[PDB]
Amino acid sequence: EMEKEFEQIDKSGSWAAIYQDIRHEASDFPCRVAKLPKNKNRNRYRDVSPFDHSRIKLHQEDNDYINASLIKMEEAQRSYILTQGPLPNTCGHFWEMVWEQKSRGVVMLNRVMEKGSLKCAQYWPQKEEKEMIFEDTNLKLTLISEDIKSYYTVRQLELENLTTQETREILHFHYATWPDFGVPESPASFLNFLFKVRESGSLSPEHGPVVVHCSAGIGRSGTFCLADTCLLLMDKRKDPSSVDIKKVLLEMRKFRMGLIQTADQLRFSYLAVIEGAKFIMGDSSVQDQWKELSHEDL
Ligand code: VO4
Repeated sequence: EMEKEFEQIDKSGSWAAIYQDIRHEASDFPCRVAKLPKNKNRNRYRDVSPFDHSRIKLHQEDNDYINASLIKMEEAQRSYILTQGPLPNTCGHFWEMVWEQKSRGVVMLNRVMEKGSLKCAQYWPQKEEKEMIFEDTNLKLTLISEDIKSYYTVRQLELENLTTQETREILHFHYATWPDFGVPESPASFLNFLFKVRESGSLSPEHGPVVVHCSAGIGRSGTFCLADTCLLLMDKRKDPSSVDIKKVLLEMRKFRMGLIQTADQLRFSYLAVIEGAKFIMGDSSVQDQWKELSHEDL
């Protein structure tokens, strides 16, 4: 039915109008804390802020602000934290948030440099022997191993609370070939990456919410979460026709502004959910076809 609607929209060439309708209906809640003068240098983009009601609060008396929202999908029973690419002065806040929220995975959908500009601080160590200490939040971060594929890398990190010496394993899923304001190369390569995150346990309810970010934390991040939530919803009663993609995105936009930034990203979301429904509906072989079609080797 999403498939019926998909074709009816393609036929009439009206993705822009559909997408603008979602823009017009989306929630509008206050972001008063994000706009305090003291938080000016904690925001990467003037027009991308967390709503107060859903923002993540750091557990520090000084300044609890970080540009991060909790997307709590009640019916699907999955939460995500969406956040901007950490700034040079907010890398400590970012890992503090990971620690306090008990996150087991970080999904990064951007590169540090995109189209000639620095979109994200280098907030994790690229070399085992060069670990990072964030003095402001008393955390230590060490690269343990990397699994490098053609278009994405998985990193095993060890995060240590220096105050208590507890250590945690964090999995880092880094999508290297998803252009800003763009789409993945194929449904297959997006779904292949999504299922790699699923298979790591990082999305289990035994863990804190997965942290998803790109540069702004709304476009690519929104696309990733919408696809995942829609597949989970349809997985609950094995009923693809019960999933209203636009309704789900609107429900997500109650927790963070601007989720999915272009009409083609919306269109891609439909493609990914439609293709992923094959797996949800009992065809497990399709998962290996995605791995093949994604060309992840070399
Ligand atoms: O860095 V994003 O523009 O895909 O929110």
